[PDB]
Amino acid sequence: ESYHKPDQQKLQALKDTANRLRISSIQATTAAGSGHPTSCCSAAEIMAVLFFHTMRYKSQDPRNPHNDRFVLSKGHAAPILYAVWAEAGFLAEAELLNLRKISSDLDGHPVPKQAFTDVATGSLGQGLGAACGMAYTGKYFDKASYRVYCLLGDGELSEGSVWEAMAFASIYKLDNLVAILDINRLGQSDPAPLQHQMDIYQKRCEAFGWHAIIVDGHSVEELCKAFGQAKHQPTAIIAKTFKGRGITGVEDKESWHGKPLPKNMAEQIIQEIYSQIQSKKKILATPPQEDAPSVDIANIRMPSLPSYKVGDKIATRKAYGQALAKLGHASDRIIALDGDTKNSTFSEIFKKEHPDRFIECYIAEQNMVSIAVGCATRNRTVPFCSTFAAFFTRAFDQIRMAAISESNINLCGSHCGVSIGEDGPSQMALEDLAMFRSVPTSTVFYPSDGVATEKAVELAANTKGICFIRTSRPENAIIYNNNEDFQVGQAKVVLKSKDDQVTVIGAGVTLHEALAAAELLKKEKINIRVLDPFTIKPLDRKLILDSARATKGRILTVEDHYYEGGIGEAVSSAVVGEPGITVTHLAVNRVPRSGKPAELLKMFGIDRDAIAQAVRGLIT
Amino acid sequence: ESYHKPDQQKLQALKDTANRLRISSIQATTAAGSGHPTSCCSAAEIMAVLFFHTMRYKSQDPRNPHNDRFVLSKGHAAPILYAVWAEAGFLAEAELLNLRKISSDLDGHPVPKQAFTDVATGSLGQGLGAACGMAYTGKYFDKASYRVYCLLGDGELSEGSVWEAMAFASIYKLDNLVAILDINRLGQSDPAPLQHQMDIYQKRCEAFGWHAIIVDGHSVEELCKAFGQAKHQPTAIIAKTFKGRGITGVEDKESWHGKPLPKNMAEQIIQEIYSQIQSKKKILATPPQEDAPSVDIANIRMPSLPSYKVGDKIATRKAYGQALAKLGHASDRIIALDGDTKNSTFSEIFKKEHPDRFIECYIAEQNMVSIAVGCATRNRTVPFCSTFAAFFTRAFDQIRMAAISESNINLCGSHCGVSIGEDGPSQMALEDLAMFRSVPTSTVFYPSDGVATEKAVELAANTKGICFIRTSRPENAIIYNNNEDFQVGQAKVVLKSKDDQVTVIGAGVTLHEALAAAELLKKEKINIRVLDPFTIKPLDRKLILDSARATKGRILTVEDHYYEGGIGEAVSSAVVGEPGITVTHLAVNRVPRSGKPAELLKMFGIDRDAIAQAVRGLIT
Ligand SMILES: Cc1ncc(Cc2c([C@H](O)CO)sc(CCOP(=O)(O)OP(=O)(O)O)c2C)c(N)n1
Ligand SMILES: Cc1ncc(Cc2c([C@H](O)CO)sc(CCOP(=O)(O)OP(=O)(O)O)c2C)c(N)n1
Ligand SMILES: [Ca+2]
Ligand SMILES: [Ca+2]
Ligand code: NA
Ligand code: NA
Repeated sequence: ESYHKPDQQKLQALKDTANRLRISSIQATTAAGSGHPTSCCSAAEIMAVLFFHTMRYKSQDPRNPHNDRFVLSKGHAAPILYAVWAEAGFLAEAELLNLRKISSDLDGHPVPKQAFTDVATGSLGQGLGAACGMAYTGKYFDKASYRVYCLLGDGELSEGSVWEAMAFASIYKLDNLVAILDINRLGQSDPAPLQHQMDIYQKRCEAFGWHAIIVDGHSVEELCKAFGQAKHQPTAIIAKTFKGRGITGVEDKESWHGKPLPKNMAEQIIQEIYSQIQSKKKILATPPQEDAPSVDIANIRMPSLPSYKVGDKIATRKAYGQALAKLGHASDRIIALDGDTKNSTFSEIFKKEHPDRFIECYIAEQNMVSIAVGCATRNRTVPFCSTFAAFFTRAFDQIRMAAISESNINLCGSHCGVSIGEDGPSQMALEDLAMFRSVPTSTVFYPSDGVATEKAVELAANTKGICFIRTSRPENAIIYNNNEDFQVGQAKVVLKSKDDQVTVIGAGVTLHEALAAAELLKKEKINIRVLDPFTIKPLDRKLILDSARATKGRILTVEDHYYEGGIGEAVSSAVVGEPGITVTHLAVNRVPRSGKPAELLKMFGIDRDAIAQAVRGLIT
Repeated sequence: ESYHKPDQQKLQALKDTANRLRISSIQATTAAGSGHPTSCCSAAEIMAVLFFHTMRYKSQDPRNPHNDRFVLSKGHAAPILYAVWAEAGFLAEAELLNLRKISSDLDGHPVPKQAFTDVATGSLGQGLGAACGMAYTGKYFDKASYRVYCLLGDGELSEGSVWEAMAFASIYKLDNLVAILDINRLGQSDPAPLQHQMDIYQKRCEAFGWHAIIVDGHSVEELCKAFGQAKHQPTAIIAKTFKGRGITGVEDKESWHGKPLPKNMAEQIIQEIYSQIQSKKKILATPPQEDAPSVDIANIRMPSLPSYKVGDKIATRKAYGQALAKLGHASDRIIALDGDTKNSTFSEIFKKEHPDRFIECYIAEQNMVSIAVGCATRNRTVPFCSTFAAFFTRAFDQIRMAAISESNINLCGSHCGVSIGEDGPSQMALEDLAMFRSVPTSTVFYPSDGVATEKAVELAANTKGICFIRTSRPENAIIYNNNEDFQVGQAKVVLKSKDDQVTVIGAGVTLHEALAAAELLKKEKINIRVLDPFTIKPLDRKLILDSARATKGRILTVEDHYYEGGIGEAVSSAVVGEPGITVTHLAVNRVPRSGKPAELLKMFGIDRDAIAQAVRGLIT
């Protein structure tokens, strides 16, 4: 469609709209007693032009799949986001004054309980990554006409994650993506490093492969024109603005970030801004081209049961790749992402079978998680991202925000624990159980064999929230029948007798070490019950306690993870106070080192001999 | 100090050295059966020229404070780092063959148990930030002549944290820092995005303010010359190389990352490389200018006791800023770092009193932690970095690697929990105790008032490892006398009696809500013991159990944190199986929302009324 070059009356209406947005931002933050009106005011023309000239969307159906997407990366400007959606007619105007109240959903930073918000923002530097996932989806998966617009602050651009997204967008030719940089010179507590050196912002964007246009960010005409031209590259509109634009005495001043105007001042300033507004008549939003395809919502099932064989040896990292590739034959919704580790995580198998649905994210875990979050918005895809579990610590804030965003993403982290051997601790995940258990919408799968891994992949695909699958490097035996039934929150007793002395809880390599310990102990006429949790979160407290009650109330938990936040603390928290129950915990007590896998399990006290000694100790 | 322009015999010796380094990297990785010889071989001329032409260091004293610093950011090239230290005469040549053995300290990636290693690397993209800390220290604190050199991979440059470091270096004019980029075209599992588009690497480095020089990375002469000119800017040596350089048939080939040569192949290739070496005579290292100052190692003590009075009200975040500024008057080694949040964390108090020792890191938490790690190397400074606790999740991998680096850094995270109120969950730390408790060298301080905060700052300054101080936004009353003695691992019973029915454990805001609950329960003739842990890690289990035994074995924990990995799980894990002890937990069960602080404590079940109700329920 052709650009509609606005006339002076449309330009004036956009100016009027921007000033209404300023007034509302001040009124709401003054009513709340907190917030960021100066951060809203530098963006007012940008917001007016995007919502009332450039973008195409259904004002009464913000989540419509055909709509252009807007991502407010500088989330603290939430009051102006609320104001535009009131201006567009979706949000009642009076509700704007209930900003930050416990009786309102117009919270401090945007959240998806708001229909007009796809991803929660408020941790700076993450919105552009989500926007890149939306734009990739639009161009390559939905193959639709919608565009994606993301507004960033200039302080925000100090976050490395933004530059990961900038590079992603140029690698993948996201010519449907626009980043608007609100270059208002000041951060929270000092000027932003580059201040108003517009040329350096242009050079950085261009060096990263973007088409970069410097504009007066308070000129509705310049904004209409810059947004009005599509490009063959991702486009950066580098807008020179002033913080607190339009607030006399505050515009371009320090010491005003996150400071509301006191009532008396707000009244004077609003009268001043209102005096500039020529008409009360509001501009109407313009709707989109309806060319986004239908998407299936049904549960996704593996095309057949697992085809392993009991006794065969396979590492759960390889079983994950096999299983993910298999699931991709069952549904076109499954997509896979990996950070230059596909040959190690075995996500390469999925890339070989379904290349159109694999996204190489390179060595940039923060962005990879944000891409996945963006791809999962509006349920357009079911993403599985993978790397070594250790490197998901690099993306903890993106995972944290993903839960705040009520996102449904799946993450598979390999190479857990000391059992990887010789690479040493930089590559060993020893805190990932602690990390993912602390994510409030998480489900944590720790499959112990190839069958359980395939079942975990299938279950995760159909489970809402942040699903984590912990895979392993050692080649352990298949212990489960292919037709064993698996469920979230259901553990398995893999070894039992009537005279069991202790219930030993292990997972991945430590389950197999526990089974080996059981054989050692049998020689000593000592039987142990062995339990595989399957999911660490939620934990099968009932089976754990029923097992303990059959083994003199004694539990021993053994894990290839640090002591804090892992399996043993999960078990202790579940059963503390239960009459006659005792818990012994074996875990890794300090930063490891290099050696062979079996050597390290011995050094760190979680191998078959350490388990057997613990058991012999306990019976006394 | 003048450049020594090498003669052809020196150049030939540098080539011979590079080829010896190649041979050793192959021998060691073939002996180990794992490792990254192709990643070593692209860097061999770079390593030869740095260690045997450019750098100034004491070969028998790698930690000497006057030495130039070298950071191997692409840590998986460890075997060539080990080779250069053998070439320099510090390491025995035979030990190189023990790479990755449990009997050796020549681990898979570099670690500070090696005298020649300052910071552990292995998680890509972090070395440059550590190097920036070293360089900032050298120019501004030590005010010494040493230079800092950091070798990066090209896939590694996809990490946003690298760009944060690049921007830091140019803001702070680190004209004593050199980044060497090993542009060998290939990542782990595919070509790096830019491959050999050298001009784009130059453009990106220049846009970020570096002097950028493109060289042939296999030309010892071009490397000598590029390293031999000092600049007024941080300098990037953009070296065009080939992965596996010198390994016939493997050079510039995919499918060889992290793959050792089989024995038969190693023997053939080593014979060919050896045929290229003209002399067995080794180059000697050259010592440095000894102008680094003496630094004092003594215990650091506050110049006076805290000057708070019982009953006064102060937020622990403000007490932190006051305490930090006070300690800075006590010791010259204290430095403060903050990520554009100084007005919120109150690190601005330190900046005002000791501006030369404050480092503004901008909105870039991952780099901030790496800067601190670098500043703490060789014990040159005692850093305290601060931001909101939620945003330390952005730096979890840097914190993880800091522990692998045996680093002594101090972290203060403010704005914990729902008690911050209206900003909402993006700003709320609810997983920070889980996170830091999983860091194996950590000490976790959770001060409940101003006095405890000042004592925590003092103790942290003198405590090794990763110290975390969790501060709070509500103003709560001072409950401790100024002369109260505090120690790591020692809790305090702040309310007790002979007829206590429950031991309630709270911290920060929830300690105060517990005291309020006790006044409430007094109406009901019900007495409760209240315990302040002070440190969450390590926990005073003795005092907690002694308390529980005086209160019918009953413990209730209440915390402004998620359930997993926090205070309640620490306590449960500590007492599980103790006869007669029960533990009940109150925490935050899901992603919160905006409201007034008191309304959120109420909504999420961790206020005085929730505590009292829980107590009543235990008594029945
Ligand atoms: C990763 C991360 N680190 C720190 C913060 C705290 C913070 C903010 C809170 O959302 C509201 O004050 S706003 C803010 C300053 C943002 O400055 P800019 O990006 O220049 O935006 P603005 O000038 O348009 O407000 C910080 C440092 C953050 N939100 N995220
Ligand atoms: C944050 C982070 N993400 C992923 C990895 C795994 C990894 C490595 C292991 O240390 C050794 O294989 S090396 C590696 C490839 C590095 O490629 P480059 O930076 O181009 O270096 P190189 O070509 O010089 O080897 C990856 C993806 C990593 N170490 N760190
Ligand atoms: Ca700004
Ligand atoms: Ca490379
Ligand atoms: Na899922
Ligand atoms: Na310390």
